[PDB]
Amino acid sequence: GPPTSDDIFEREYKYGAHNYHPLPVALERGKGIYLWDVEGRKYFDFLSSYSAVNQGHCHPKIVNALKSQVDKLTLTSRAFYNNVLGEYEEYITKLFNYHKVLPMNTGVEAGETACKLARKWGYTVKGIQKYKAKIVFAAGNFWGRTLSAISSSTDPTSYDGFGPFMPGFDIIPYNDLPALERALQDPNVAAFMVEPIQGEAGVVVPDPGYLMGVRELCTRHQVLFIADEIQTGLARTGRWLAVDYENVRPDIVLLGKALSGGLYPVSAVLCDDDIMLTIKPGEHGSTYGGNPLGCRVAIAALEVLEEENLAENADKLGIILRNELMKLPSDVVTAVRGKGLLNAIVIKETKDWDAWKVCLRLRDNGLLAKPTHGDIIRFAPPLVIKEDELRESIEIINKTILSF
Amino acid sequence: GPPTSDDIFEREYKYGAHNYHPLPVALERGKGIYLWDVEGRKYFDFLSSYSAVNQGHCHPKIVNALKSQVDKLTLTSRAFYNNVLGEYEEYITKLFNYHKVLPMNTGVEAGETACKLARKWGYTVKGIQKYKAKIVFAAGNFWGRTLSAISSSTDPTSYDGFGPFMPGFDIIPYNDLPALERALQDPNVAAFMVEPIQGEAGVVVPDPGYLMGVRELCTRHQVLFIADEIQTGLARTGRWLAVDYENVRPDIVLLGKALSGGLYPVSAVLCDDDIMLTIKPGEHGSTYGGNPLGCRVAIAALEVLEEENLAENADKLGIILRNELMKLPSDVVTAVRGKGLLNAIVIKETKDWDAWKVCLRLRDNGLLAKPTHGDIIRFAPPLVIKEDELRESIEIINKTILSF
Ligand SMILES: *C[C@H]1C[C@@H](C(=O)O)C=C1NCc1c(COP(=O)(O)O)cnc(C)c1O
Ligand SMILES: *C[C@H]1C[C@@H](C(=O)O)C=C1NCc1c(COP(=O)(O)O)cnc(C)c1O
Repeated sequence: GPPTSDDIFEREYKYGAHNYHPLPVALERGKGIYLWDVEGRKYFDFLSSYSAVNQGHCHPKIVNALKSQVDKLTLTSRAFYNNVLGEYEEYITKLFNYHKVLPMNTGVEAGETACKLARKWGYTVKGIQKYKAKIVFAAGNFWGRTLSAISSSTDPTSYDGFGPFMPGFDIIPYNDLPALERALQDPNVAAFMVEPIQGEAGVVVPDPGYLMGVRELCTRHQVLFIADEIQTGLARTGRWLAVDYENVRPDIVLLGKALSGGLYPVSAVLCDDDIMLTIKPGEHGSTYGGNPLGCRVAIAALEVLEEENLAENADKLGIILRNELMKLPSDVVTAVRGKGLLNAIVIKETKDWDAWKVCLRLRDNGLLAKPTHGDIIRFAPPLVIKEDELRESIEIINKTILSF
Repeated sequence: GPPTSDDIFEREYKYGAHNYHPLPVALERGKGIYLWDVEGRKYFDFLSSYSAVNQGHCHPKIVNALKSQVDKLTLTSRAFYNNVLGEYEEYITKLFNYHKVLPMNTGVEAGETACKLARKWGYTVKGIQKYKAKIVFAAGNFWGRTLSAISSSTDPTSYDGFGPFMPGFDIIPYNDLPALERALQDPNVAAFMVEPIQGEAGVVVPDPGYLMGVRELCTRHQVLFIADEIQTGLARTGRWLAVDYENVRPDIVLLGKALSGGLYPVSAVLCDDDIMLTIKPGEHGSTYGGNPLGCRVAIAALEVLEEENLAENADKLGIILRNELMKLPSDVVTAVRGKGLLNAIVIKETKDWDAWKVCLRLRDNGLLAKPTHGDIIRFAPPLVIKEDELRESIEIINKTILSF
């Protein structure tokens, strides 16, 4: 017979690096909102691969785009032109109303590109002396595992044992306008990079007016507002961008994950000419960035998001989901938070009972969620879920919670 | 009507970042060693997407692997297990005879991972004081475009205007054993990272015995030998790894590009347990790293390399290519160098005539190659090329070179 779940666990333990401690479940099939393991058990996916499958697993239109393009051409490198990249660039720039896009593959590559753009713009446009440019980040931020990304982190597990760290990165508290103003008193600050909702920190939603104030402060002090929407963008929070909830237009928008529906690593950096063109030919890029296969996939994924009106569905069903989650008793769940279909709950962890055990029992009851910090549980199903499926999942959550 | 080549160029110029200056050709289809542009013209590919299509464009076995897997499951994230990753891990670790592999997406991510492993091993195993660990690089190195990667570069196009730079990186001349011996006197050096052949520097081949001397010196001074085989590995130079020419075993091996045949961004970090297991769960990773689709693709790409004996073909045909190129007069071609099918020529660049014009005329005569700097032209066709096709393309190169 084929491998069992424990066979798969043991094989990975033997031949793979131990850089993850995943939830004990071995998936082999995904379709829409559902996942199946090698034993044939069916699960609601309430993580959505950290929003990479906002469109559901293996969405047939994105799958068809990939299958169609793979027989024609997949990679020429950027040493030559392919016929697909410009179509995708026009589509996405007109969709988000920026002059230009720079394509990359992973989220952390988009963040590194944004840091390089901010620095080059600080030196060549703002007039900062080389190399004194600073980039400000918010405590609790997460945007990857490169040495640069962990150099801006306040999480010891990310940076411990990996120094020395990148200079020129400053950290202020999240959701703190006065701290940002104080930080931006320094004319050598080139940019402020921030998530409109901090996902990895436990779905931390800042107060109303925070993004508006960030925009005002960055514009006043000639500082680039970099909005990291790699997790929050593309309809997950109920809008094309979480930033849309306050009509805020960042200087640089970072997109990823759902940009491909999970079929290909695609990320994007969006900004206007005065920022984008500070990087001259030969000064940045990557081998797979902007390849025709990923571009076909991304066009199809964006089209799925727009056609099926997934942002509106996420807004409505997230209202329903948060309202049902708040019905849970306050001595088992202390906080419910989120926007759209990016939500989390906080349990009052005991020494006996924590979020990992709750997620194990949810797994046993047919729903897959991931815990965080030992007391946070994220609930983020694909945006193609319907109300009846959502209510079945909600009753599963209720039964599992109050079954302890 | 469909876009012409000029339409494609202009659309990318309007909506895409200007971080590249590609050779003016607009490809829409590729198969094996050949590419087709939107006008229908046919070209020999003599770049192979920087060795990412060692197997040729759209190799049917890799295409079939991708198409078969995309119907089942493409991404769960590493919060759960997928059934494919362990199969790939066992396969690649047995193939290259290392204990473990850490999967990533891009080559620069593999390099960042190796730097983090080297630092973590230096602090927790070698005993280096935090945070004094150093990594030594060779001048001319290229391993990507992150802030860290450009901090080790000696190419001003890579780093100028993007600082401040990552501390703890030292640079010595390439192909220089006395310099490495001097550098490794510092007990704070944790690793030496080097390409067996410097590709982006213009196919710089070190002298015989260099790699044996590197291995010897790294062992003598308890320093990790990191071999970047992202461009040189996987049959391109005539061996599974370029380091096989001297039969030395690096402590860490970096693989990428051809690892997927150009169908998916897949990279890998190979090392034994005493290095790999310094990274604990939660300290490194990536969202698309080790996803099932990329793993199926990589298995098929490695199997293609093995079954079609592409290393032997590269070894046999590369010497034919180099011997023919050396027959060009020294008035035009001043140097020929390479290993296997990774080759380059140096032309006697005047102010009237340079590598760019040679490549434009090569394009006009049906062969695609791109220059680095003003005098280097790489010749690296896919490893599935046959001898008669190679001699036809050699005729093209001869006619083009001598037509000036
Ligand atoms: C992809 C996902 C996985 C979780 C996790 O591992 O906990 C975090 C996600 N992405 C991190 C992230 C990035 C970097 O994305 P990568 O594709 O992994 O490089 C960028 N920006 C934000 C806001 C992120 O959360
Ligand atoms: C892949 C490639 C194409 C050009 C270019 O894009 O400008 C140069 C490349 N070689 C990169 C390289 C890396 C980094 O790999 P990425 O996938 O681009 O991140 C690492 N190591 C070596 C030896 C490389 O040549």
